[PDB]
Amino acid sequence: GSHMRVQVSGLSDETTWHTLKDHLRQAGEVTFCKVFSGGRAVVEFVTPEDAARAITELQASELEGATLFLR
Repeated sequence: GSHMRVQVSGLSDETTWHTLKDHLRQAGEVTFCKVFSGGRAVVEFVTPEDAARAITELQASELEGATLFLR
């Protein structure tokens, strides 16, 4: 499922998983969304297309005042 997986960095201190999930629903359906230390998270989407759309169209987007980096 690596093709469906996106690594997120740059989250604000206050941002939790469901908020990130809602942000990324702009790109597609989210099947895994967990927040980790240092403003980071790992997300998986239903399809590789959704992951591609997130990286393509949501790169450096602001969430709760913080710019996200996607890879």
